[PDB]
Amino acid sequence: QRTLVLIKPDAFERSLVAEIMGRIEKKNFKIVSMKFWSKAPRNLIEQHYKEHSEQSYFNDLCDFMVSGPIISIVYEGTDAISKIRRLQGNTNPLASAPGTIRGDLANDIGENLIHASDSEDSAVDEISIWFPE
Amino acid sequence: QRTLVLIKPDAFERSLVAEIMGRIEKKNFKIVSMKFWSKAPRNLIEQHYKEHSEQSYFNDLCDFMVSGPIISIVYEGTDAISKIRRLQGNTNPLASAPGTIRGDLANDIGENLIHASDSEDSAVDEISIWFPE
Amino acid sequence: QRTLVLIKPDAFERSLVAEIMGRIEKKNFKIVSMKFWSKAPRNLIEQHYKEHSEQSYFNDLCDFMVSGPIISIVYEGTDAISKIRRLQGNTNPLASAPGTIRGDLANDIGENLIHASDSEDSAVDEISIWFPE
Amino acid sequence: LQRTLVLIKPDAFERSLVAEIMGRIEKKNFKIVSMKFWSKAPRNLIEQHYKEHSEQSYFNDLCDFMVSGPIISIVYEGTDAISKIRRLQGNTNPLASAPGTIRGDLANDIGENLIHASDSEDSAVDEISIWFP
Amino acid sequence: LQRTLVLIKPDAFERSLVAEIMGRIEKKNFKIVSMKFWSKAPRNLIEQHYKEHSEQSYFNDLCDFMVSGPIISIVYEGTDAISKIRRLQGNTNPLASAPGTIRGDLANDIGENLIHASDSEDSAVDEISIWFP
Amino acid sequence: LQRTLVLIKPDAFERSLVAEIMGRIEKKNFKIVSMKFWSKAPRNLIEQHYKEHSEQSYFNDLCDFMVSGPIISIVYEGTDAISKIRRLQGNTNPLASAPGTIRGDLANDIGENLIHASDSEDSAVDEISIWFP
Ligand SMILES: Nc1ccn([C@@H]2O[C@H](COP(=O)(O)OP(=O)(O)O)[C@@H](O)[C@H]2O)c(=O)n1
Ligand SMILES: Nc1ccn([C@@H]2O[C@H](COP(=O)(O)OP(=O)(O)O)[C@@H](O)[C@H]2O)c(=O)n1
Ligand SMILES: Nc1ccn([C@@H]2O[C@H](COP(=O)(O)OP(=O)(O)O)[C@@H](O)[C@H]2O)c(=O)n1
Ligand SMILES: Nc1ccn([C@@H]2O[C@H](COP(=O)(O)OP(=O)(O)O)[C@@H](O)[C@H]2O)c(=O)n1
Ligand SMILES: Nc1ccn([C@@H]2O[C@H](COP(=O)(O)OP(=O)(O)O)[C@@H](O)[C@H]2O)c(=O)n1
Ligand SMILES: Nc1ccn([C@@H]2O[C@H](COP(=O)(O)OP(=O)(O)O)[C@@H](O)[C@H]2O)c(=O)n1
Ligand SMILES: [Mg+2]
Ligand SMILES: [Mg+2]
Ligand SMILES: [Mg+2]
Ligand SMILES: [Mg+2]
Ligand SMILES: [Mg+2]
Ligand SMILES: [Mg+2]
Repeated sequence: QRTLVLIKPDAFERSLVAEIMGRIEKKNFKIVSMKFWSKAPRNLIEQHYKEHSEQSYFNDLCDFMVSGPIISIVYEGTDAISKIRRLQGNTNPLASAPGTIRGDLANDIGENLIHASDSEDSAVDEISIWFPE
Repeated sequence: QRTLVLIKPDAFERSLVAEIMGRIEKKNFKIVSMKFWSKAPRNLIEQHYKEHSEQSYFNDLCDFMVSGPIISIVYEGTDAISKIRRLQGNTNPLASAPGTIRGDLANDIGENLIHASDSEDSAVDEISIWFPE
Repeated sequence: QRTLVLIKPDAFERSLVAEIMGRIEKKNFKIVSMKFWSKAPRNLIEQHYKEHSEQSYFNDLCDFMVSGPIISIVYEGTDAISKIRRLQGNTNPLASAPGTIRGDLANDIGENLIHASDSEDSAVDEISIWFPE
Repeated sequence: LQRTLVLIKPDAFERSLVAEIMGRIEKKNFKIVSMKFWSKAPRNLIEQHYKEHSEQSYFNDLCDFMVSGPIISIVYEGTDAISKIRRLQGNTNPLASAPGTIRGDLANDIGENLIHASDSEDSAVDEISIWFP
Repeated sequence: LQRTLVLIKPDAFERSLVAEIMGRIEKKNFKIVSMKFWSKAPRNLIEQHYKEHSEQSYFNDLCDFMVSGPIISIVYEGTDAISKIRRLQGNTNPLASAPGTIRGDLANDIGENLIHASDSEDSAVDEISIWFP
Repeated sequence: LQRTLVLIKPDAFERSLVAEIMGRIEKKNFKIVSMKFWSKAPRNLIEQHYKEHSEQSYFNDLCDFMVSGPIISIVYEGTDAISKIRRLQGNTNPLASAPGTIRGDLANDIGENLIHASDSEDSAVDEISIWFP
């Protein structure tokens, strides 16, 4: 499987980019594609998060995602989608488990360091958004 | 919220002080106050652990807590009390989860490296004990 | 208690030997005996895994275990058997928890870095296999 | 303020040291301003990158190595980035690279040495225009 | 056996490197004998600390920086603590600090350089009496 | 390609630095070819190991220290293993061992200095035949 991961602007701000990538790297997942964005276009962000367009946090979320750089990465591995989701940790700081990326490093439900596709369907979708080629 | 954390004498003995503080630091909690005690007065210890005065381990616990230095720290952050408790890990070595401080580092129910307040009520209480000002 | 741990050939291949040993070392378990095997004899491997002789993976498993070096280690500590099992993590990569050795480092149900005895009975047994003296 | 061109070499991918190397540069507070992942760099880019070495005995082996796995090309930005990152990198020769340097700690071969860093202002501008034209 | 005075500078807090720096000194087996957290050090303590620099061009900027965030003052104890910790610290100038040193690995500015360490026996005694009178 | 003899000294066990030290050599890509755990090395092996020092003032204290806890004897293999691992090791004198070296980062005593490494081809062959006859 291939999954789409984003390193979010807060990781750059907090100098955690290598930390997060290294956790996935140490689990033996392989980078298939990678793009550095000094600032992602808002439209890309809005597409990526289209399922959230009616949520009260939608605009703050979009602002945050264009507030700094992003790295988009396609990772490949057996069951990569579910596995990276478990490494990522829960969105909520009251739930993300110590040992996960978010459990160890993130303290906010919004600024939470990392995106990972949550299903095969959304992976295909998100990979096409960030890597249309 | 603010929570009271103690680095216990075993952390000093095992050179784990930075390791433990760094875990909390990496989760983005801010130090509000901090005190180094070369040896905490026994009365302080007894006050801190007053709810345990009738337990069979009470005296050994007090002896341990004055057996070496302690750092008392007030940490501040959203939901800091519950969050630091989860990072800390369960008291019992048969239960504390890998990824938590105790799960990774502690092997004894007594010498377990770190105290953290378990509720808002006890936080206020413990902060007043270690930082009466 | 004493438990038998094997560092498997994949750990050597991936340069993870110190990483894994260090996790157990940091939990304060003591090495009682240790043997380095440039290649374990197949018969030893087959004895170690005798309960799996009827599984479809038995032969591939034996081939893997002689494909590179192994370190056998006897660790000692209170409840060392169950504790090291929890640090190890589940066999299945879909289940092993971030924070465990396998959850963090292993991505395959076969090549999973580390063996640890699962009970007192099997510990005694496995210790006698690797350390017959 | 300067920009320098870094390549993460194919041995870094093979040995799972990508984040380790990027992390050392990150902790030194250098900022990524461009980055491209190459599953396999074109021979000609490599030969152009090392055009100074084209008549050297090791040229063909060097170019072969450089196309034997993925690379990442990165432009780093910071005050005196060029000399400072050269210092982090360490000497080409494993007999001379100091512990604490990337190569001193991690590399054990004069050829397979994990990282390229531009060695001057002029070469930085040249290399940057090769990888990011 | 000697005592030396270390300050963790405000940039360390900003960049979440407090435990990282303390940890390097801890792993070298130096013992904390005094420690005080300052949410903001008094200007006058800072000016007294750096009184030697009072006529230097950078004095006002230095003092401003030093009161721009928290600091920790620490007295470390050990055999030849003064010269040894100075060695860990690394050169003031980022063009000269060796990789493997605190500043060589972590600092990228001559001013914002993370840590102060007493540079001699006499200055150690002076500085210790400033921060711990 | 060379082989060198390393001893992990009893202070490494006491301070839980076994994996830390082995890990530095591992990351440098040196391969273990022999390894033996000694819960307590025989006095005579130690005295033979250091026979060059037999008339030195520190000999008895050195031998006493060396039998005061476990040691691991390891034969490492790699290109120029002898000089390269000596470089990792760092100077005997804590006034001289460079940060980034094993001793520079970790050791704070001329006697208790964590690791032995053969210092030449001839001494490597001698020491290897002592520990692995
Ligand atoms: N209550 C919420 C939920 C999500 N969000 C943001 O929206 C993104 C997550 O929506 P999601 O439910 O798909 O969460 P993840 O898959 O990112 O865990 C998060 O990563 C947050 O940045 C938020 O700011 N507040
Ligand atoms: N069975 C027990 C329970 C607690 N204790 C000690 O008493 C303190 C804990 O009591 P507690 O139930 O408040 O535990 P924590 O909040 O520290 O996890 C522990 O940190 C131990 O040092 C003990 O020695 N034996
Ligand atoms: N479905 C399976 C189950 C086990 N195995 C192998 O057989 C060994 C495990 O059998 P086990 O159930 O005793 O697992 P652990 O105790 O090693 O977790 C594993 O470590 C794998 O190397 C496998 O290759 N495929
Ligand atoms: N004697 C040599 C010199 C360089 N080389 C290789 O080709 C590159 C030589 O470039 P260089 O001399 O500019 O060394 P660096 O600047 O990469 O340290 C090195 O990175 C090695 O990969 C080699 O294989 N043998
Ligand atoms: N040229 C300089 C020299 C020092 N400084 C600052 O003021 C302090 C100078 O003290 P120093 O020369 O005793 O340097 P260290 O002993 O801190 O390495 C440094 O830590 C810098 O923060 C500066 O900003 N510019
Ligand atoms: N002045 C000295 C020199 C060495 N020694 C000890 O004995 C060994 C001396 O051997 P050496 O001079 O060959 O030093 P290394 O090669 O171990 O760095 C050291 O590892 C110290 O443990 C000492 O205690 N005092
Ligand atoms: Mg989602
Ligand atoms: Mg409690
Ligand atoms: Mg089993
Ligand atoms: Mg060059
Ligand atoms: Mg100074
Ligand atoms: Mg010697």
